[PDB]
Amino acid sequence: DKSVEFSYDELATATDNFSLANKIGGSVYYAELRGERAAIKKMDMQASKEFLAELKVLTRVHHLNLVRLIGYSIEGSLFLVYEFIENGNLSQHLRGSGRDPLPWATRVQIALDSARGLEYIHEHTVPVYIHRDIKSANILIDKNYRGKVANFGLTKLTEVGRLVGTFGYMPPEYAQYGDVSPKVDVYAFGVVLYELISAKDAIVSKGLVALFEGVLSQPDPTEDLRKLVDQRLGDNYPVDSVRKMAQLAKACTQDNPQLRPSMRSIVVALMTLSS
Repeated sequence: DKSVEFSYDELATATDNFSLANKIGGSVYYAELRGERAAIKKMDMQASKEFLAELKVLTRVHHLNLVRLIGYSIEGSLFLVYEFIENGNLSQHLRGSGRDPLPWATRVQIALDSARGLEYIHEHTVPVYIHRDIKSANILIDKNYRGKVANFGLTKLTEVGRLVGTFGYMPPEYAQYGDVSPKVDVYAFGVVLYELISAKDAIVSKGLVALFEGVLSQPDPTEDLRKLVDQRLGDNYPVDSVRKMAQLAKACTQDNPQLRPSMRSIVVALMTLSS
């Protein structure tokens, strides 16, 4: 339908024929479309497969913690139009330059926001989704520092040997066997929790998960855990909340996928170690 289908001319006029001035990321262009701030992404492809109808179902997903697919354009090249999230992504806030450090309380709220979004697509959408590419760069931040999960349901574009995923976020059963389940997302979310605690990259030579595993394997991990906490936080964090988050992330990144918690249980826990 044209309430969700955009003509190329409407997008070109709104981007000044895709001027470099309107680029925001990537190949992403900012535009104001039908009274909404939007982010237009050129996909170097096109498909009247069920993906067109799969794009239709994607546009009906509406959640405060998911980046909404506003619409699309099938005039030739595939254009996906998304709501514009104005304050970057979590990876930039944790490690990118120019930005102040996130307070611990704000990091907990972002974790809770992201988990609620994942809980919704795991349990409540029709149909349910597995994201398969959760990572800090896919958590976008608004002006009030609330989090929104981006780029879910976009897997057929990649798969249709190959693998979907990002280095540092894939669980052992997927890397070694190709097994896909919602627990793939749980594992990756655990890595994000470790990034929130440490502000280290998912990579570094060393993976975050093994570094925390060795620390948490100690009788009293508190002294070694403090070394792993983001130095930009200083002493401004509750030690028990960080411990609870670290232990939750450890449970999320266990080898056995059947023993990782569900997103619903993850939400409950994060509300406990809240802020």
